[PDB]
Amino acid sequence: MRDLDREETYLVDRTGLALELRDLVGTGPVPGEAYPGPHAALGYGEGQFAALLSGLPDWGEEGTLFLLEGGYDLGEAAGMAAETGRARVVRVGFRPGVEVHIPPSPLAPYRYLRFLLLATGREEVLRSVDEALLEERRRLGPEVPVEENPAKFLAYTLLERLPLFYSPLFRPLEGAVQTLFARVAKSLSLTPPPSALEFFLVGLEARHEQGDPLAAVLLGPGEEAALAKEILESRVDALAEVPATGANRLAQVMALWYRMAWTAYYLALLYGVDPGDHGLLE
Amino acid sequence: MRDLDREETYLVDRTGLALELRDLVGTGPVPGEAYPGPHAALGYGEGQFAALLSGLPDWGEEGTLFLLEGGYDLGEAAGMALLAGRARVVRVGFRPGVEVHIPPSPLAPYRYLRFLLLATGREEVLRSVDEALLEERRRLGPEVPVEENPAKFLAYTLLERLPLFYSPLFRPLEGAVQTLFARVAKSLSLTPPPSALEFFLVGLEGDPLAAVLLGPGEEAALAKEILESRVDALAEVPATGANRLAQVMALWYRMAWTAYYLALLYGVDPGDHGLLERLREVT
Repeated sequence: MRDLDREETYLVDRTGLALELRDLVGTGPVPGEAYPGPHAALGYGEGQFAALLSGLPDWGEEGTLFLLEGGYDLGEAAGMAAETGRARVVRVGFRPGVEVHIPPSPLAPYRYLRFLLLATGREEVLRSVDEALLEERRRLGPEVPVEENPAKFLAYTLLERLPLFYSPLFRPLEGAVQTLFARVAKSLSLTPPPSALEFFLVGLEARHEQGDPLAAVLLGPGEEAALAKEILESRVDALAEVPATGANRLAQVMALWYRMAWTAYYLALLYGVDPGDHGLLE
Repeated sequence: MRDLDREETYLVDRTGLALELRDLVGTGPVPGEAYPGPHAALGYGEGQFAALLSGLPDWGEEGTLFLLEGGYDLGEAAGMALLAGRARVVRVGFRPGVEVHIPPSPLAPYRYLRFLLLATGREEVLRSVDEALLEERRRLGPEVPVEENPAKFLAYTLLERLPLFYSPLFRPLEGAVQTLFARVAKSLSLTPPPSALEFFLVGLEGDPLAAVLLGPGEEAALAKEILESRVDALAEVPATGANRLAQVMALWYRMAWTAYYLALLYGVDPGDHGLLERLREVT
């Protein structure tokens, strides 16, 4: 078993993802003008989660339509995105043809959301998000020992286990985290279907042993999180309750996301694999 | 290993889900009036998948708003009703206070959808769905041997494996099928995230995985090339039907049957038999 408190363990991080994670807040493009409303947003790859979290309509025939064509969108036909009426189309993505450029990164979702909140007059919400992530990073860096580092601690829980992520406060966070663990930790993880509690209650009855390798990760607060624990504690090998820091829903979602990003990073180190992306052309 | 072609293997099906699966087409409430348009639908639990399949908007200021209260909404349903403007609210679900009743059932999604199509003037679309399911049904019944029954055959492939469902033609289908396998087969399965293909490439290297590609599409073919070398077993499920909506429901129906047979292979009752009663009460 690798030791997250020993320098040697970090040599596999050849692209310095640890640094990017630390400096994430305040990075990414900023709106250089006031886009005409109404505002709409449709995202692909690294821009989908942000588009959803924003709560904006996914289309429009007037005002501004932000097409977040993000990286890691293999086969999602983002370029296919055709009737837009008199709406101004603003392309934000990694491709050379975009109007606002954002290079591909597992952390890009933060940047897309940041750009979007700023373009829709939600700088205040953005402040609470940045505030929440900054308070989180205090305990997440590699210089913070396992006992005081929740991401390192959680990584040891997920080591050699099958993570099951559930985030009642906002279901799509589940997919975003599953994506983080695949892309960064290069590991398999699961998310429940829309009828999650139902899934937890009867999905492990055929073979109770299916729960032996499971690590249920309950992300955030809510009655459903409580009911989920009541159902899963006695049906799975391990269960973690992750607090959602932040003064509001979006801040809480992003704080959970950011902590899981740090967790995926440490899990990659525990498996001794590079947390970074593969070169796609070499 | 239990044999799906031996009669005693079905004794555990106490509530007779095989019969319900067989008679599904044509069951469920029928609208008794011409609901004034425009139409909108918001679904929960057993009604969510159907709401999404209909393609109807999730909210309306005028006309009729169909609230598909299929469970687990923890009071939200009532809230939206309150929030609902000049739109007429029509509650469809299992609680005694609803306007249109649809009792709990793993197969209720079909019944909710049927109601919505009939309520929004889409009788012909419904006919294509029913036609597809009736065609599917011909080779899925218990009397159809394994060598000729796709659901029985697939069940054996999923036995003691962790199925991974991917449905490019309509991503929400994966979640609905994952639900069928938990409620009917009482078994665990998973779905890929929004960026599915990227996931297959880096995240796949518990029981061995069984990739189940649901339906046609270019992304399905790409998915196959990627998963082929990365998973223990891979199945391509063809979708019966003359249009996308019919194909989705046909896939869903064949998976319900598959989940049914998988439960029998594990020797557990595929029916609900009171396991969800308590849960519905506290949610």
